[PDB]
Amino acid sequence: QPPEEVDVLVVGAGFSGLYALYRLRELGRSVHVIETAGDVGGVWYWNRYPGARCDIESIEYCYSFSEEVLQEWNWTERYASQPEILRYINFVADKFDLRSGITFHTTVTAAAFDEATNTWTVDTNHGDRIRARYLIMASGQLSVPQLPNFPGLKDFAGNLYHTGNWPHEPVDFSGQRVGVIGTGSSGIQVSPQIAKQAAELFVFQRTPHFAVPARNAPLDPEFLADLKKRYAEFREESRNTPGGTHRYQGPKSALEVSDEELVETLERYWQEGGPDILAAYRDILRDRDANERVAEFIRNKIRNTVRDPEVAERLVPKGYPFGTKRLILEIDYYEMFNRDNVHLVDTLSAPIETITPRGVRTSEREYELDSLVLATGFDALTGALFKIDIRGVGNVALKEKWAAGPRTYLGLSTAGFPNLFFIAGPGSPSALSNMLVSIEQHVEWVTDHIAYMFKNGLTRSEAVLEKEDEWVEHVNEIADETLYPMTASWYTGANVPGKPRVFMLYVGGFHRYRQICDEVAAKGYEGFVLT
Ligand SMILES: Cc1cc2nc3c(=O)[nH]c(=O)nc-3n(C[C@H](O)[C@H](O)[C@H](O)COP(=O)(O)OP(=O)(O)OC[C@H]3O[C@@H](n4cnc5c(N)ncnc54)[C@H](O)[C@@H]3O)c2cc1C
Ligand SMILES: NC(=O)c1ccc[n+]([C@@H]2O[C@H](COP(=O)([O-])OP(=O)(O)OC[C@H]3O[C@@H](n4cnc5c(N)ncnc54)[C@H](OP(=O)(O)O)[C@@H]3O)[C@@H](O)[C@H]2O)c1
Repeated sequence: QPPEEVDVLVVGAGFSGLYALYRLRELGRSVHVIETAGDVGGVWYWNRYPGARCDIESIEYCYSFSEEVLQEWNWTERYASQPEILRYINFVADKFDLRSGITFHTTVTAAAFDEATNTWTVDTNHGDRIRARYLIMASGQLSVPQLPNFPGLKDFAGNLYHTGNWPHEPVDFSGQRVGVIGTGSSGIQVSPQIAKQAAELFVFQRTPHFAVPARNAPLDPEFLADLKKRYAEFREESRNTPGGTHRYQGPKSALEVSDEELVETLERYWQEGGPDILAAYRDILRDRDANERVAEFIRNKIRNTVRDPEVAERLVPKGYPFGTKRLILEIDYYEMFNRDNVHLVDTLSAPIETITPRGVRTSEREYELDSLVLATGFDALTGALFKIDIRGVGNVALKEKWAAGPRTYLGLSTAGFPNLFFIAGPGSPSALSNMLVSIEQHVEWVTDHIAYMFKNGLTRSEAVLEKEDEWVEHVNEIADETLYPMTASWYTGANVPGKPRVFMLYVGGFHRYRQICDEVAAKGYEGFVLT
C-alpha cells in the first residue's frame, strides 16, 4: 500500500528503479516505487525463457555503487544466466531492504503535471492516486512485448507464449511439434534449448540477424579474487569508454588493411567470442565499404557452420550493414540447424499469411504445431511510456508530442513536462552501452539533480525548449554520420507498424555523453529552467 504524498515517485523496479530507490534514501528523500510485476528484477524477472543469458560479461554487467556488493558477490560464468542475474538482483534488494519502498502488482496508468503546485499526480489500475514533486520513469527500454502483425492469432488451439512474458514455472516441449517466430537475440537463445526437447522444431525467420559465438566458459575463481582487489578501479575504467566495457578500440580502418590481415584479425575475434568484434576497426559503423568487408567474413563463417548449403544460404544476413541491428551472441545456434528435427522456414521467400488453429500458414505450405513461441520483440524505448497517459503543461500529451519521434533534452527530460526524468532511454546512450553503466550515471545524475533542488529550496525543473530541439537535431546529426538509421531495427521503431522511422538513440559514446551531463550540472544545469 503506497504513501499519499512523496518527494519522488519511481516507476519500475528493475536495475534502474531499485538503484534510484537506494540513492534517494541515502540523500534523505521520501521515495517510493510502483511495479506491475510481482517482484524485483525487471527484464530478468520477465524474461524467464530457457536459454536466457546476458551478452555483456558478468564482471562488467553489475552495479558498482556498493564496495560491499562488489566484494561479496560471486559470479560463476563468463555470461550470467537469467536466474543467476535474478538472484543477484534479489541479493542487492535484500541487502538494502528495498521492497519496503515498493508496491507490486501495480500498473501505473496516467500522470499529469499541475502548474498550480508544481507536482505530478499519478494513477494506477488499483485506483491509487499519488502526488509528487518529481516523477522518475524507470520503466525500461525493452519492457512492453510486441506481437507479430498476423491474423488468426487468437484462434490457435495449442499453447501460445511470448519470451518476455514467459511462465514462472518451466514449460515442457517434450515430443511436441514446436514453432518459433523471431530470430533476434531471444529467438536465437531460446531455440537450441527447445531443439533439445521437441519432437520437431520450426524456426520461422524473416530477416536474418548477424550472430557470432559467445564462447561461454566457467569463470576462474582466482581471476575473480585478483579482480576484486581492484574492482572499483576496473569499473571506473569501463565508465571511461564509448561502450561501457573493456572492449578494445581498434585504432585502424577496415579499408586500409590487406585481405590477409582482415582475416587473421577477425579470426582472433571469432575464436575468442563475444561482441568486441564491433570495434575491431574504428569505422565499421561509419563506412559502407569498411562494414561490408567485416560483414562478408562473418557471412562465410555462417556458411561453413551448416552442412546443407541450401539451408546455410538462408541464414546469411543480407541487405543491411553489420552492426546496425543489435549484434547477437550465439551458443550452438547455427549448429542446431544440422539436426534432423530442426527446420528453418524462411518467411522472406514464403511470408506468413495467417495463424490457423492447426498452426502457421505461409504462402507455400501450412505448418502444424502443438506450441507457438513468439520471440518477436518489444515496443522498444517509447512503448512503456506510451501505455501511460502522460500529460504536462497545456494538457499536452506525451504520446502526441513524440509521435514524430522522441523529443528530449539529453534524453533525460522534455520541454512542456517539468520534473519528469527518463532513466536510460531515447536521446541518451541507453542500450548502445553496457546498460548498467548507462543506468548508474543517469540514476546518479537525476538523483543529484533532485538533491540540488531541495537544498536550494526550488520546486520546478523544466527543459528549455530551444535546447531540446538543439539536442534532438544533434542526436540525428550524429546518427546520420553513422550507418545506423539505414536499417529497420527496433532502434528505429521499425518493428511496431505505424511507428515513425527515426533512430532513437544517442551514438556519441557513453564517455563523451557523460562529460556533457557533467558540464551541464557543473554550470548549474545549463539548458534548464529552475524556479
Ligand atoms: C531479454 C533481455 C536481455 C537483456 N540483455 C542485455 C545485455 O546483454 N546487456 C545489457 O547491457 N542489457 C541487456 N538488456 C537491456 C536491459 O534493458 C537492461 O540491461 C536493464 O536490465 C534495464 O533495466 P531497467 O530498470 O532500466 O528496466 P527494466 O529491467 O526493463 O524494468 C522496467 C520495469 O518497469 C515496469 N513497468 C513498466 N511500465 C510500468 C507501469 N506502467 N507501471 C508499473 N510498472 C511498470 C516493468 O514491469 C519492469 O519491471 C536486456 C534486455 C532484454 C529484454
Ligand atoms: N542475449 C541478450 O543479451 C539479449 C536477449 C534478448 C533480448 N535482448 C535485448 O532486447 C532486444 C530484443 O531482442 P528480441 O529478439 O527479443 O526482439 P527483436 O530483436 O526485435 O527481434 C525481433 C525478431 O522477431 C521478428 N519479427 C518481428 N515482427 C515480426 C513479424 N510481424 N513477422 C515475422 N517476424 C517478426 C524480427 O524479424 P525482422 O528482423 O525481419 O524484424 C526478428 O526476427 C535485443 O536486441 C537486445 O537489445 C538481449
